[PDB]
Amino acid sequence: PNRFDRDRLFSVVSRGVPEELTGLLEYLRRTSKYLTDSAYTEGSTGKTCLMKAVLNLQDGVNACILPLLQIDRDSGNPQPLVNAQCTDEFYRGHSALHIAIEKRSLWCVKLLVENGANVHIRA
Repeated sequence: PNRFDRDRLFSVVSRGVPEELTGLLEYLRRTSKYLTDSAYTEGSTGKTCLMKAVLNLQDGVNACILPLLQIDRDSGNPQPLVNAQCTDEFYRGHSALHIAIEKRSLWCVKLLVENGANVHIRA
């Protein structure tokens, strides 16, 4: 079950159970891959798993938000998903903090900004 795909993680963060996230650490190091490079993001737009978790909050809460960032932090690229933005012409520059604000979620904004989220990234 170490092997992971785009749609699997998309569904996992959609459901909102954090226990199923376990196992990503081994896979992210067996292939020497990072969550931003080519791991889990839609090719058409550039939309990543974090936003997929943030586009659906069950009554304004998602447990899966809590671990995943340090899942990036321990073994991630210099960009901590704040500089990872969609490459869709209609939707360029729109980062996860923008979803967090527009979803009217103050907690997500708190977590992102205290986890190193640049604010000068114009969408």
